[PDB]
Amino acid sequence: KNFLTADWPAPANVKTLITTRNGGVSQGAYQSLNLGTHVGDNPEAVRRNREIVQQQVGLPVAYLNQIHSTVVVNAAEALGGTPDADASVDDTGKVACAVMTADCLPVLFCDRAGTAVAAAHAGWRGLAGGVLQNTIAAMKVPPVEMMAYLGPAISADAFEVGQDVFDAFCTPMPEAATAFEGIGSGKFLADLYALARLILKREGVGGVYGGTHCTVLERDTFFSYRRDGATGRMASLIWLDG
Repeated sequence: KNFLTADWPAPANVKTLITTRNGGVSQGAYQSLNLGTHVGDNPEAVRRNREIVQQQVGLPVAYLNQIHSTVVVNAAEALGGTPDADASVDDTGKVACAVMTADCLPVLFCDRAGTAVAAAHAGWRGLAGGVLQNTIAAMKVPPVEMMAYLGPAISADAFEVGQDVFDAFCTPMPEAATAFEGIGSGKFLADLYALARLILKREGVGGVYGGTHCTVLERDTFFSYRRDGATGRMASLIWLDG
């Protein structure tokens, strides 16, 4: 199957779709299911790939013009004009929340009772900036009743960063140092999953799931900027169906 779903104890009316690079019509560096319109792919091809995804979802998808911000919008309001935002929330079941990535961390949210969902784009900038905290707040449900899913991202082994990224997290949040491993010359291996778990736990989120893939290592499944540069974007979607 070209489509995956989140492995978490989410209620039956909370649906997810974790797309892979397969099942689309794009070619070359964008091979196949590229959902991003900002990466240099053929516009018509991207439109077709998004159609393929919509067919799977059965609802309009709130694609955002992601700018690595910490801005959260209501997915239901993001359809009549692409907003500059990096996360969306919904409690209507009339639209699917979605974030596009190719290494950056996608985080999906829902509550145990299935009354609200959300998707957040957590690159290192948005993650260190508080995009997850803002998303949690926008959902208006008790954090303890929330569960988060860590989608496919670049793993620690492949995510090498500098002191600036390190400080962005560890200066204001010292415990975050546990998610960085020094490899010499002022370079570190950053663990986005671990950083997200720390942030989510500190915020009060009841449970965190996922975080088992590496977009760089799994080349036959995911797009990766670190691995290929100009390439496609897969997406992590979530919606209420019930």
